[PDB]
Amino acid sequence: DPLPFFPPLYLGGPEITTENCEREPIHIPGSIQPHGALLTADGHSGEVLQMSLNAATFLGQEPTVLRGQTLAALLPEQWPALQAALPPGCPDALQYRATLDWPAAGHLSLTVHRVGELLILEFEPTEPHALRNAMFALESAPNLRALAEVATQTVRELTGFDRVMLYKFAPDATGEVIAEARREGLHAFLGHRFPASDIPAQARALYTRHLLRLTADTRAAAVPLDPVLNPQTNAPTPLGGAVLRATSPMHMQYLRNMGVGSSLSVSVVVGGQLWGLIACHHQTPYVLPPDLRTTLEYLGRLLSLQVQVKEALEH
Amino acid sequence: PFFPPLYLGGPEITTENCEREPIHIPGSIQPHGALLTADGHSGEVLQMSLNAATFLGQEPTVLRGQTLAALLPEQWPALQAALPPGCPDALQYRATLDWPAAGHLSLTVHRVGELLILEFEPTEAPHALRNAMFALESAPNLRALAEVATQTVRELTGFDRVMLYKFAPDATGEVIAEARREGLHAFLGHRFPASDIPAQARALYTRHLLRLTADTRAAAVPLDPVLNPQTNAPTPLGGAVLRATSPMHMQYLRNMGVGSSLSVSVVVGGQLWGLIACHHQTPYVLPPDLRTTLEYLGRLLSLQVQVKEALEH
Ligand SMILES: *C/C=C1/C(=C/c2[nH]c(/C=C3[NH+]=C(/C=C4\NC(=O)C(C=C)=C4C)C(C)=C\3CCC(=O)O)c(CCC(=O)O)c2C)NC(=O)[C@H]1C
Ligand SMILES: *C/C=C1/C(=C/c2[nH]c(/C=C3[NH+]=C(/C=C4\NC(=O)C(C=C)=C4C)C(C)=C\3CCC(=O)O)c(CCC(=O)O)c2C)NC(=O)[C@H]1C
Repeated sequence: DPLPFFPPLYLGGPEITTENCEREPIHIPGSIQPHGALLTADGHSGEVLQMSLNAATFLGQEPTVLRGQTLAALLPEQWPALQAALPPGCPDALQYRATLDWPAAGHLSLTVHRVGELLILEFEPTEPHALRNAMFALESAPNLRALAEVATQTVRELTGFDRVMLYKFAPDATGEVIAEARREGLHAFLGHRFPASDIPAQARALYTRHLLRLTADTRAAAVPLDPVLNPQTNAPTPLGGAVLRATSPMHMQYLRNMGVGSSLSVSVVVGGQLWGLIACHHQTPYVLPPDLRTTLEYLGRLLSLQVQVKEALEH
Repeated sequence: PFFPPLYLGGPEITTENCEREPIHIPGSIQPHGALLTADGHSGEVLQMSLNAATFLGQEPTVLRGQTLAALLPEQWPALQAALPPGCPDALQYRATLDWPAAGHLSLTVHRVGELLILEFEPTEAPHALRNAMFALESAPNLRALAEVATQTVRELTGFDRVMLYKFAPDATGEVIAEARREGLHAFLGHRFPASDIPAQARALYTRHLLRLTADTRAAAVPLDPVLNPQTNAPTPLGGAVLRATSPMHMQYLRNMGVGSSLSVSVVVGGQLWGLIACHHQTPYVLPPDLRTTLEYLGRLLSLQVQVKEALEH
């Protein structure tokens, strides 16, 4: 039965069990994963409102100094570019990316998107023809099976992940591993099927709009935003568009129970519906840098197109 | 059918037989790169472009005996695996060579039956592609998508004019969006007949998705031999981007005052929906890595055109 979200934990909401699976508000956890930092800022003035508690250590500045400046002063070269790329009223799915040379922290990748009157800024550390070669190989795959196999093998070669699966949704939202590339010694999940609440309904809707999400370390504690609520609204900060957002502890426990230290996936979206997932597992924690993740994002789109094409060749 | 090519004493092309020109077998290439053909098994260099000596820095005869194994040691096994016998002519493999005579070359290979076609071009060596991809996806409708696409391509390439050209059901064309330098005519809104991109050219554009004329006044460079030794027949160059451009089509770029051109096919439901069409007033060799960006954009636009057309119908 579909039911509306519970309030999050920090607003006195209940804790999450196998009973109320589908009512965790996973998009507003009030916290992020510790391998990057996040700031929120007023979309018109550029006043800095919220920051992750670890921000001082990524950005090399005291909180009170950060919060006491506008983005115009903090990001003089990027602030006008942000404002042109992310105009008021734009969708929350639109992202702008730049690379910064920050004194204390080396090269940072900056990813920005806009939710209403809020700008959300994510900072992460950042670092030949493999993509072009893959694009052509995907297109020349003769059928859906060969496409799925080429796609899994390519992603594994690009990333070094211990396990890469193509996970397809059935009409009842059960899923099934239809191809996989895996490290020697791992057991096969190929052909296994798994029940529909394994990826509950409120996450499949979010996976149709925001096409990539990851857990870099399934044992890492989440880092709170400070303050936790958006001071504009005294309400929760929407983080469904932020790859840094903390992952639910109900999902983190499952990966732990499977022996997974790191988990990523790209959505494959066909005709406006979530067709499947390029799912990746690593047994140890593992951070895939932003520019490599971009390659996977591009492959997500290519695969969406090629899945349509291969399936049309099939009636 | 097709007329024989000129160099096999076929008729010269007119505006009376626009549909029968063998645009795929001209026997020559554009001079900003070099092409070798080679045997699929032996790696034996069978044809070369008369200009190969320039790019490769090799005494002419040296090449036309040697083997790819010898000539490209690191690459030759990769090719063997990347382009297995029986693969499609559409499948391409690329690498960057740090080659003694020329700082860096791009190498592009595909296979047509028993022949490997190798293309060499000068090359080199950020977020504009990722930023463009998200911009295309958030365009609210087909019109805005067209506008974003043309603007994005112009910004990435510096081309004097970038259009989105859309085919009607009878192959009548229509510039539905345009991004252009100040002080050019505006082709926005105009339509042009179905003969302006003939039938056999649209068929090839359905399979091989990117083509360009780098300099509309440059002479083609012959293949030597012109005929493939294997077959004593013309080498199919349809999948080569260095392939010499129809003289009928450069005469039309010249009459328009264009010195450089490039298009990307937008393919939807197995059919040619339209092209991203770029103009430059002067000669312009777009480097391979930037062309790759446009090739990606072509696929992304193909996806988004279907998405956007579905939310009208
Ligand atoms: C009572 C709640 C439950 C629950 C919560 C939950 N699950 C997800 C997301 C995922 N669950 C997946 C399950 C699988 N992992 C595998 O490896 C396989 C098969 C080989 C299956 C069936 C997967 C793949 C996901 C997607 C995440 C990813 O791939 O990286 C969420 C959403 C997480 C978020 O947005 O933060 C939630 C809340 N899962 C359950 O099984 C029940 C106990
Ligand atoms: C007697 C035949 C004619 C002919 C031949 C021809 N045309 C092409 C390909 C193209 N023709 C195009 C025509 C236009 N260029 C424009 O800028 C506009 C409108 C603003 C039109 C209508 C275009 C765009 C192409 C695509 C090629 C490209 O974009 O670079 C070919 C094939 C060339 C090849 O494969 O190398 C041929 C043989 N064109 C005519 O107009 C008639 C007279």
